[PDB]
Amino acid sequence: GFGCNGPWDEDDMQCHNHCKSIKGYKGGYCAKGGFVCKCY
Repeated sequence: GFGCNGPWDEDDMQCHNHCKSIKGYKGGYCAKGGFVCKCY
C-alpha cells in the first residue's frame, strides 16, 4: 500500500513522500514484489 500496489503500480515516490512526513523517517521504498511501503 501507500503507493506500493504491486507490479501494475509500484510508486516508490508516493511511498517515499508518505514516509518522509512521518517524524523520525527520511524516506521509503516499495518492497516485497512492489506491494509493501517500507519507511526508513
